[PDB]
Amino acid sequence: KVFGRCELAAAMKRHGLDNYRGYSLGNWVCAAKFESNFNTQATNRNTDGSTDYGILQINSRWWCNDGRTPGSRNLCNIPCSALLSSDITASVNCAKKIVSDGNGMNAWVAWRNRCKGTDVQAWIRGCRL
Ligand SMILES: [Cl-]
Ligand SMILES: [Cl-]
Repeated sequence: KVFGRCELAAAMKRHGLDNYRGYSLGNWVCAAKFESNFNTQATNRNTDGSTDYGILQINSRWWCNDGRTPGSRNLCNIPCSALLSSDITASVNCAKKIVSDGNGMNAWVAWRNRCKGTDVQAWIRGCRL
């Protein structure tokens, strides 16, 4: 599923991400834009052999199981395929664990490089929330 911008903001808010660990909703929408262009089926292979999955491009090195990432962990206790669903619940629940791991949203390199220090509120401007 490819979400619309306000549609995803509303879904993220419904699942408790607005101001989760202090990160306003626009931070999460911005991150999803640049990680996946709002596409739940996005996948991308990393040079270390791990793969990133879903609207927030969650990595199999640490967070999900895909059966082909040697030596990895599955700390969200989910198959990576669950992160590709049109229902964002699994992605949101795993994102809450990631953002609580110590480094906040800097866990997403694209958030640090393209959202951090910008007007992230623009990503929810105009949306009915
Ligand atoms: Cl915001
Ligand atoms: Cl980047």
